[PDB]
Amino acid sequence: GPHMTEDFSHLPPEQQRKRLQQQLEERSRELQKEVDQREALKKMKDVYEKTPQMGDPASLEPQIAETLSNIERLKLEVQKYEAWLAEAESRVLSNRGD
Repeated sequence: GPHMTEDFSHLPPEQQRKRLQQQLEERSRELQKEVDQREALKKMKDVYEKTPQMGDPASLEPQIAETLSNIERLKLEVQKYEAWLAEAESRVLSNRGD
């Protein structure tokens, strides 16, 4: 689509669960992006500890706690969503008509 909406309420219960999903694939993506380096950080230090000519470890301190404090606010979101799917779909399931 050209433009995107704001609230996903007006959206149906079928497409509503289609929002979190995607948004989830991201909330997790940006997570695996920080995790891939999360541990690489420690390595990004030694690299400087011996070859700081390519960077400084003092510049990996505000980044580490960031990747450790982010991974939290990240995964957390990657949870609510993965749990929202049910908290949302529940609406569909609820609505039945055997």
